[PDB]
Amino acid sequence: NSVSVDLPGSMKVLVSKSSNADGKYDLIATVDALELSGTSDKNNGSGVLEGVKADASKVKLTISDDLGQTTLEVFKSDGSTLVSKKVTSNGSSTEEKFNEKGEVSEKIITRADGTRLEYTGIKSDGSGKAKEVLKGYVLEGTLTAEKTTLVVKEGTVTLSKNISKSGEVSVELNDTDSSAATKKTAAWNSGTSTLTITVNSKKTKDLVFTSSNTITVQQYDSNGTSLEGSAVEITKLDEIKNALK
Repeated sequence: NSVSVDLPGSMKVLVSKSSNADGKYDLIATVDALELSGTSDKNNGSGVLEGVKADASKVKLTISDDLGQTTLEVFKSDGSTLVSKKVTSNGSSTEEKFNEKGEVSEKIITRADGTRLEYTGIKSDGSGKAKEVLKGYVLEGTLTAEKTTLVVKEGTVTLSKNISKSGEVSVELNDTDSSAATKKTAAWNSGTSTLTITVNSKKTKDLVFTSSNTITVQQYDSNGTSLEGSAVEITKLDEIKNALK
């Protein structure tokens, strides 16, 4: 006898239609094969639900007061050793795995558009390996405490896409080419999230890193001043490499 409330993270809670003698609301949810249950001071679906798997593993679902965030935790049978945690809100999900001593070892962030950041072998200094999964291609790189750095190399050029803890993007380019005729340099404009590449004192192309997690490339005219045509949305890693030739 309930009202169903849809929740972040592809879950559903049933909140009792009315409250008990203590004024509390019963909550029921199903996750995988498990019915979780709980009680709440609120009537909207928020609160905490708990369940025990057939093997005695402990699961807890916490729904924020405004329904904007859910946290799904899987524990061992003691209910204290965390195995997995999945937090979903504002259109993204973060799924973590934890080591036997309690610390995050793996993290997957799925953005509202389905692109992902996959972090593997996270260490105590906050370092690890990083992958950005975009529409059509994947960027590989490293994680540190300060940033995620995705790297594409072509010839003597290294392009580095840096993502802050907040998710702020900046991009840099370095070329080890000693020839001034051919060495690439680049300037970053954070206003438009645009890296402008220059060769031999003329601009050659703009690489835009969109708030929509895509990359576009636009060429300059021979004059090195006017952009010509229109920006091309990259759909394969080979196109990024081409932009760095």
